Amino acid sequence: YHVDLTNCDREPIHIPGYIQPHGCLIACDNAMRMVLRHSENCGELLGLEGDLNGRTAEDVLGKKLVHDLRNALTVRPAMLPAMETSDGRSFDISLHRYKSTTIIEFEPSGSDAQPLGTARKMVDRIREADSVESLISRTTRLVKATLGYDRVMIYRFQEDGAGKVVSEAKQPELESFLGQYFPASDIPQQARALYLKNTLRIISDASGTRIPVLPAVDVSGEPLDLSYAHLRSVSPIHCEYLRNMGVAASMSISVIVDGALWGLIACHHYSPRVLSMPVRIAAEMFGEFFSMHLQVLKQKRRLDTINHAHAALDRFLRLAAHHANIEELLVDSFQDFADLMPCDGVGLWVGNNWHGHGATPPHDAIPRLARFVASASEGRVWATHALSQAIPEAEIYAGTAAGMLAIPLSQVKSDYLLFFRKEIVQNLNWAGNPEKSYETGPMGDRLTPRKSFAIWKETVRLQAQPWSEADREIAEAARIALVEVAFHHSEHH
Amino acid sequence: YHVDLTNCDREPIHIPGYIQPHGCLIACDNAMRMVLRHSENCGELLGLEGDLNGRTAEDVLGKKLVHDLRNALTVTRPAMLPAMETSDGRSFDISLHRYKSTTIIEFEPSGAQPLGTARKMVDRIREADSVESLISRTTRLVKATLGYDRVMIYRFQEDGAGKVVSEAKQPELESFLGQYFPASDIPQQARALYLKNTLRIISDASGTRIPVLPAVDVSGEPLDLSYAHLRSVSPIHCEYLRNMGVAASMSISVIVDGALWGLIACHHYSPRVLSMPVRIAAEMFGEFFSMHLQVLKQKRRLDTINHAHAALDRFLRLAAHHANIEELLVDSFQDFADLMPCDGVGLWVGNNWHGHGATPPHDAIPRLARFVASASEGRVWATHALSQAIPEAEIYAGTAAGMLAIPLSQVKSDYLLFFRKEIVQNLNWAGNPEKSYETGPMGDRLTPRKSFAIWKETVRLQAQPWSEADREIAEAARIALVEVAFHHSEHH
Ligand SMILES: *C/C=C1/C(=C/C2=NC(=C\c3[nH]c(/C=C4/NC(=O)C(C=C)=C4C)c(C)c3CCC(=O)O)/C(CCC(=O)O)=C2C)NC(=O)[C@H]1C
Ligand SMILES: *C/C=C1/C(=C/C2=NC(=C\c3[nH]c(/C=C4/NC(=O)C(C=C)=C4C)c(C)c3CCC(=O)O)/C(CCC(=O)O)=C2C)NC(=O)[C@H]1C
Repeated sequence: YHVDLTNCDREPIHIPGYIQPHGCLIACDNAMRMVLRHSENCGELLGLEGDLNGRTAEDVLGKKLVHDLRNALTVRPAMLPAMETSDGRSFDISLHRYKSTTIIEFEPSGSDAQPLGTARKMVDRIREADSVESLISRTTRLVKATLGYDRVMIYRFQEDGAGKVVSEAKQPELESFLGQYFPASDIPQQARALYLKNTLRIISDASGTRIPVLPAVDVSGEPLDLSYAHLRSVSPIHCEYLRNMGVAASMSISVIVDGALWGLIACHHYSPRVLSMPVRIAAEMFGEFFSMHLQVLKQKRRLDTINHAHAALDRFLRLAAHHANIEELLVDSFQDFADLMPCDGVGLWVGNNWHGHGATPPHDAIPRLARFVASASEGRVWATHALSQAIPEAEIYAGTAAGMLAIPLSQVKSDYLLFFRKEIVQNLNWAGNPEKSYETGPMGDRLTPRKSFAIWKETVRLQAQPWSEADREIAEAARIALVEVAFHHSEHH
Repeated sequence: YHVDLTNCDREPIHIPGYIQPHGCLIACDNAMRMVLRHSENCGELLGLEGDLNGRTAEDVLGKKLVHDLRNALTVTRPAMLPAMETSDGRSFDISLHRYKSTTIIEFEPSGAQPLGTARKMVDRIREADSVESLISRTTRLVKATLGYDRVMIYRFQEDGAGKVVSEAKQPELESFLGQYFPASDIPQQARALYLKNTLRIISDASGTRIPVLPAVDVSGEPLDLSYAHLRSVSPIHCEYLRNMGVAASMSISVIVDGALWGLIACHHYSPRVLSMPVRIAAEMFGEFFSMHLQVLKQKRRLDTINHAHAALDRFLRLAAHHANIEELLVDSFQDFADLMPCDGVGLWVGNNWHGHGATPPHDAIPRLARFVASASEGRVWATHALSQAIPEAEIYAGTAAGMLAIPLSQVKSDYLLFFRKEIVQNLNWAGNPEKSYETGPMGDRLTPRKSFAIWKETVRLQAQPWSEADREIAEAARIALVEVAFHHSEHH
């Protein structure tokens, strides 16, 4: 098997048959009696002799260590820093069970503070963040300062799966990717699945030598599943991508919001680098708190936007009761509805007359739009972020208005309060350098940030920022309020 | 102050001037240089001699201990320090805080780790996927783990009264499950302290109170013991516990929206106090309980609101195919009882009554409708005390004590009405009415029997209050019905 751009979307990266050289790996049977597999560098690091497969775990590791590892197993992978081996030495061991196999991963110990102490220091620096913007800004600076990586970013996954760089702390000499996007294909489903499963993903050396697991394919033809093994080797594609950037190493912290991958906190370094296990425990704890605090802020934000909308629509209902002419009130008031949700324009289409405000289509194109919604909707809110896919003629004005949300004012007449958004590329706040070129490998320019961003621009060409579930809930509240205004008007007139 | 039944609602329980005998207390100045106050038992427990006041902290505690405590004081809640050294080779569990201008140090003799015990308890409640399940697990779990004779959970009602919503007890004890106590049984100052402190400890309800020397200092100021866990108990509550047979207790406060949702109350029928490490764990457990309770409450609310929308959305689609909207409502009104908790429901349209479940008789509906027309401003009107608004409603208060009214029109006085029974009719009380209690000098007021009777009087002729969630559902329904009438006007 030879990974390339044709088949890399289905690469079995969970069973590479190699590990990274910053530790060694031993795979035992389910009960941890027999050594079934081992990495080739086990002899170097653990100071072991000849061939490990066939020997008992007690023989290889000692009675005392096996006893202790069986205890941690009984009580995600179990993280055991500063374990004492048979010789006069200390090792950071991680331990888990998946499929039938028990995988044991080893790292030379160092001198580290307690994980809980380090995590607690970090968490205390983001508790007082009272908005999502504040939290997202703090975290990249704080993580860079605590972990000591050259760049730290936060990606937020969009509705189509693309990633958006929403925060960045970098070395001053590096180029920026803040406000940049990458398309969904840059992270394949299998990689996303492992980001969802594992909190941390470590890469020590993008140009490092892959240490083989022996055997790669066992007596029965089965490969070793390394899904939860933190020493699992990296795809040649992503390694080439990192090399083209000049990145030698990385660590990701996954952000889990609704049991789903909201994004990543991505730490990159421009020379080989790995954190010790105790600092990785703390990073995992910090990631957990970051995700919870983000979720609280995100709800508070949502609740405040919905309540704002209700308060505005409530005020509008009371004003409207004192008006004999409802069409006139809307002609004067419609632009105030733009305040209810993010939009670049709003307009009123009543009795074949157009009144616009902000970035809208020209008045010639509105009849076509209103006619489409009349056929497409069943008398409730219709919305899209890709007008050209629905109405080919809309491509002409896509720069000014690529998306549309229509609120019906009547089930009899073809009247609408319309909301609009610009082409998403028009609202780019990219802080990067367009003259930054990139080195390439055998795969070519595909594996560079320049070409990734350009591919993303193509994926969203003639499209706007999608209408969120929150926006649609506000739209429904607005429709409902206007039905109420019309009915109370009918009652008294 | 000599507290009694006349004035116990305003008792300054934050400044009793005494502590409980299971530890000793030392009060220092703001910078922890000088000893200003000390409890009378400090000599016994700490092995010190003479009047401790006027001596330096360095003198009384030694140079090392003072240095270590000053470091802890830099680390907003009492610092808990288990297994601390005094240089006799004596271990003490020390709690430490600053409040007002006073540093308070509290000592207990020492005797597993907190994170391990809390961890085991939390794992036993993580998988609860309903408020009912969490509440039921927790009393059994806490009882088994902390070894108390009874564990209860109270949920505070909107009027301040507490309801016993869960219970784990010794089999020979009486049950208080499904019982209520009135707001007056926990005064505002006690509530404020329950909100401020996660744990409240009572080692001995018949134990002798150790005075704090001095109770009133040269300046005339008392010692504020609001965050001191050794703070002594009111004589009123001690008498209350003695009447029950309870000798000791530990409360864990449940905080939901920065507000006292309830307590996890542990009672014991002989003296009892948990060591500091176990109390740390209980505090950690209480924190998780509160968070997990909050997550389940939101899920429960979200599901009820979405259910209501799905029903109302279905009703809108069906109504589009009906030429007669009055007829549709006459056939469908009883289905609206599924939207929110209620004991009855009825339609009042064109001076015609159609009822279902526990409602007032048709005779009384004109009076009720007329009152809502005058009281409301065209939106949802609701009460849980009909007698207070309409005296004549006392006649049918047994059947219908609370009402929620949804206006169907601003021209006509038409309504969809929702009813609830007298709250005493829906009691599910598992206790024994034949269980009597002994009394002290204050009398039978300080007994569970009289408390429950007092609560019954406070809610007489009233129903379960209409919650903010019930009101949101009502507003969704009103709005839905307006849209039905409007779309009906459009095509007819
Ligand atoms: C056909 C397969 C491709 C592919 C596979 C993998 N990508 C993995 C990681 C990865 N890739 C990116 C993409 C980026 N796009 C950018 O524009 C950009 C910077 C400007 C980056 C860094 C990201 C963000 C990630 C993960 C997060 C991170 O490290 O920052 C990956 C997993 C690697 C692993 O095993 O750890 C695989 C496999 N990437 C492709 O582009 C295509 C062709
Ligand atoms: C005029 C003042 C009164 C008063 C004061 C205090 N009550 C405190 C605690 C307390 N009291 C109760 C009431 C109960 N009513 C019951 O029916 C009942 C059993 C079925 C009980 C236990 C409760 C629930 C509590 C909470 C503590 C616990 O559950 O153990 C209190 C604070 C004591 C302290 O310092 O810790 C004060 C002060 N209680 C009265 O009844 C009146 C008259």
